[PDB]
Amino acid sequence: GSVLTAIDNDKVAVGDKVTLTINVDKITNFSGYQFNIKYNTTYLQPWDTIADEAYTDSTMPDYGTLLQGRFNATDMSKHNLSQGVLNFGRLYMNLSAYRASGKPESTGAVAKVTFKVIKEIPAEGIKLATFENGSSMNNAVDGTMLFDWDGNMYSSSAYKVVQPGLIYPK
Repeated sequence: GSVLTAIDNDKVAVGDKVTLTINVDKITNFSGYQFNIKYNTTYLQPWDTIADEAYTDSTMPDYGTLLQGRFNATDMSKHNLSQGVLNFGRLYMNLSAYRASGKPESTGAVAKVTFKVIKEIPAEGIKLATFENGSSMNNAVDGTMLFDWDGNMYSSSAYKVVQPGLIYPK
């Protein structure tokens, strides 16, 4: 399987918002994730679209469609925005209830992160973000940890992380 992303709009002007939607695909019996994501603080400012305010170091990103079942999901968000690092995750704690649902998740959106563009993007573009080890995430795969509903952690041989694409100036 894979972790992979989509960018809503490739071309941005200063003040525009651009959203990275983060998906998993073919992650068998998916029960939770943790991500460490780096972005360039010169150009981008993570933005809370519900509050309409910049993230602080505790702000949880927007949800996707997965991890929304009633199986006692728990969120973690503990960034270092000064260093352009987002670190967050979400998981089902009640795995027994999840297993009993007969509705294993494996593909779909898990989170979205919107950024406000704060400086003109160079003509050659910039990577919107990168998944990269950091944190205290042991055995991470390119800055990601994925779990299944038996509490197994997936290895680098089970999935790949497809790095986000570029954004460009209008």
